[PDB]
Amino acid sequence: RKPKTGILMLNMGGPETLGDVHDFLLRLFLDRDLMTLPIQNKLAPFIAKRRTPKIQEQYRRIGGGSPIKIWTSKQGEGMVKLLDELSPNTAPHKYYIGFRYVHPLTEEAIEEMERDGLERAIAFTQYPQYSCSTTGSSLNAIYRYYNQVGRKPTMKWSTIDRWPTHHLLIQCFADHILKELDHFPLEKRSEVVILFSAHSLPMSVVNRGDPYPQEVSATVQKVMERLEYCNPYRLVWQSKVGPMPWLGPQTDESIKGLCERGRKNILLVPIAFTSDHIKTLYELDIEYSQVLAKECGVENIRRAESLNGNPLFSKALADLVHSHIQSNELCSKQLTLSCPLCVNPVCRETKSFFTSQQL
Amino acid sequence: RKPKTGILMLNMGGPETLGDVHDFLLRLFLDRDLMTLPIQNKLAPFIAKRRTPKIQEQYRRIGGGSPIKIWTSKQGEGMVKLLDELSPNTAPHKYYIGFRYVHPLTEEAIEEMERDGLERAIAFTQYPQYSCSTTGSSLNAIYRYYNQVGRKPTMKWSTIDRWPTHHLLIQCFADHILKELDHFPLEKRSEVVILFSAHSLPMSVVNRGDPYPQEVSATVQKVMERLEYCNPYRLVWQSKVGPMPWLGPQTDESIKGLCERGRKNILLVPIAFTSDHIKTLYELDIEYSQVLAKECGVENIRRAESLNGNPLFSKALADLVHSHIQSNELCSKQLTLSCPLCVNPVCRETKSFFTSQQL
Ligand SMILES: C=CC1=C(C)c2cc3[nH]c(cc4nc(cc5[nH]c(cc1n2)c(C)c5C=C)C(C)=C4CCC(=O)O)c(CCC(=O)O)c3C
Ligand SMILES: C=CC1=C(C)c2cc3[nH]c(cc4nc(cc5[nH]c(cc1n2)c(C)c5C=C)C(C)=C4CCC(=O)O)c(CCC(=O)O)c3C
Ligand SMILES: C=CC1=C(C)c2cc3[nH]c(cc4nc(cc5[nH]c(cc1n2)c(C)c5C=C)C(C)=C4CCC(=O)O)c(CCC(=O)O)c3C
Ligand SMILES: C[C@H](CCC(=O)O)[C@H]1CC[C@H]2[C@@H]3[C@H](O)C[C@@H]4C[C@H](O)CC[C@]4(C)[C@H]3C[C@H](O)[C@]12C
Ligand code: FES
Ligand code: FES
Repeated sequence: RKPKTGILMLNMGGPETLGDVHDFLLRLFLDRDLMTLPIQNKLAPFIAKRRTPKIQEQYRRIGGGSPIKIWTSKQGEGMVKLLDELSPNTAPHKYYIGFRYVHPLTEEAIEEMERDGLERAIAFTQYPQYSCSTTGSSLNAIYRYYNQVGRKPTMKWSTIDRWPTHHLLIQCFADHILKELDHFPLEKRSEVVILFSAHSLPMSVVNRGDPYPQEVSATVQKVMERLEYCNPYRLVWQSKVGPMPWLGPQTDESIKGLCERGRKNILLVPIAFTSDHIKTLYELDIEYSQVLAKECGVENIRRAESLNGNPLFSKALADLVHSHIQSNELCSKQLTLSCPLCVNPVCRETKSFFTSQQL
Repeated sequence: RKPKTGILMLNMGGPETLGDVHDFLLRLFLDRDLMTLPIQNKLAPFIAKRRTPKIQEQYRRIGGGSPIKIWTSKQGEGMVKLLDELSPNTAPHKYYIGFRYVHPLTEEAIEEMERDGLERAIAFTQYPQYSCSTTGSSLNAIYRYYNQVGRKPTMKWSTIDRWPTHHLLIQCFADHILKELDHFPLEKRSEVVILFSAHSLPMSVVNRGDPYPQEVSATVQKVMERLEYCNPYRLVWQSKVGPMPWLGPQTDESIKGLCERGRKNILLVPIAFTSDHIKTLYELDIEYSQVLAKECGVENIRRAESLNGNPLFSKALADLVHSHIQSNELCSKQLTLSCPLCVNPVCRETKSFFTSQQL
């Protein structure tokens, strides 16, 4: 049966092998939508080269590359299975991987979907909380694909641009948080502090009205209500890059400060991620949970596991897509409003791409 | 009768008359728990003297002083009338105004609470969203009072240190927002952008792990979930003072930014206050809505009205107190954990003068 409905899963993607680090970093640092940089065209290549070495080593420490693709596939296939059931009308569903900086690119995926004669195309961001640096960059990519070529899509487009508090996403974290707590020494459980560690963002993005911080906070809030405040929690931000100011307490300094102030049982939560990768397997698990945990004298530092293959997460993907169709909305109401202090001409256009759509 | 259970309402307070402005600012800029200033004891006076004229003028423009006490008084009586009924066992209830920088200072209030020979003393913060700079400072005052008076309290203390998503608090905002929308043209209603304007915080306080940011967001989410995303929204921050970096997008820049980008139908919302005062009557109402929107060339820019005398608000107060008394809680789980990068010796001590309470 010809693929009828296509769900394009968008995420950043990551180096599969150490040989893919450099090219990945070059594209990444060249992307002005992720973050603005002085003379990006020239600085990026410079940054990519100097950085490739240590990043390659990091990828070696965790296998030789990022698992993001494998996790994304497993998730989509499960999704399709359920879609091909919940919504029998939308005939066969086919998932498509659209990584921002690694072939399977967004452009290769669009080309591919068009080549399948799909009548429906759904841009489904894998970033639950919206940032103009992530979903906004993946979306502009979709828009640009058509703009540059100068042709209109042969399919109907719609987009699930965000899903901060999907009740099934929330249940996954809460659940994962309960089996972790269950493995801390019983007499130390109620002392464990829960650190939600969301990727951080330059203050240049946050200060321009970016939606991200608020929604991550929303995700954080739902989870804790679901766990009915069983433990103290704090929202911290990780993975800062470069000299410029970035948001809220860094996770590293937070784990350190807690440790030095009496709180030595910490539970980390990948609140803004959907699978394992360098950010968890190496940064949180090795850098903080091993090295930093050791230097400060942590009694127990554990990490709630990543959604990854959790069927309940697949359940959630499909449910979101299903509700999406049923609703016939072209995008979320929030998307129809660009950042208060936006200065990216593409944004306003990418917005039309989905709002000014038919069917 | 004679009070049995005392509800000490905590808020910053405000200059009742133009004559009270100078010393109000001196106290405020000296309070290191609010925000830290270089050579504080020297700078505070300078700042206060230089800032007074401008601020007296602002009060003049809105009545010659602040409403905060009147408002707080009415909310308290309403809370009392309900508490004396919802929870008769807690017998007579008396509310005391505990203003951080002006008369019924936290100390004076504690003083007459003790004198009224109460049995139960409850610290009820009028800051729905917890920040060390606000509730944190007010709580620190309660602690420093006894510790300075050199005597043990003659009544059981407990605290309601935060209530960011209390069901009824959300119903007042959601409601006020709806009737404000009704004053907008009908074929624009859904085009109106809702700007939840909270008081901003210095990054110095945010980067230390302050609960406020994430907490304020949690309120926004609830409000919008209740309004089932009828309109586009953005959480921005107002009231920065001084040269140092402060949090997120400024309400002003956000307003002017929306105009220049076309969105000229705006609804402001005091998501962190519980009554009107200089932050709304003057800043939002005259400085942005009038003066700023003037130039900007805006359609309609209105503001939901402050909670003030809303009966539902008194219910919220009463429902929180009563619910607090039943839970037999001494404070929130969140208060039992100080900031990850906390460097204030008082904090730790304040957490004791609440968690080490009888009954
Ligand atoms: C504008 C601010 C951001 C910058 C500058 C940024 C930078 C990076 N993000 C990377 C990888 C990544 N970033 C990722 C999700 C996010 N990244 C985010 C925001 C940013 N991410 C946000 C927000 C994300 C979602 C919550 C993912 C998923 C990877 C890939 C991990 C992998 O597969 O190994 C890498 C490669 C790592 C390294 O240390 O060299 C950089 C440099
Ligand atoms: C370090 C961060 C903060 C600073 C430096 C701060 C400064 C002030 N807050 C004031 C008044 C006030 N601030 C107030 C609630 C808050 N203020 C807050 C955070 C701060 N508030 C937060 C957070 C609040 C609650 C969400 C209130 C209620 C007033 C009283 C206004 C009145 O009654 O007229 C005034 C006097 C007004 C003026 O503009 O000169 C200053 C200088
Ligand atoms: C954060 C640490 C601060 C530093 C390093 C600081 C530095 C300065 N503040 C100045 C002036 C001033 N600072 C002032 C209010 C504040 N200043 C503040 C915080 C600081 N202010 C805060 C907080 C204020 C409250 C709003 C005022 C009112 C002036 C007067 C400027 C003038 O017109 O001369 C000047 C000198 C201006 C000149 O041209 O003579 C300096 C160098
Ligand atoms: C922020 C404050 C205005 C008071 C207010 O908020 O109304 C203004 C008044 C004087 C200003 C300062 C003075 O112009 C002196 C300095 C000039 C430098 O170019 C920036 C820092 C510098 C140290 C300024 C920081 C800040 O813009 C100040 C302190
Ligand atoms: S940067 Fe957010 S809409 Fe343009
Ligand atoms: S500053 Fe927050 S607990 Fe000390």
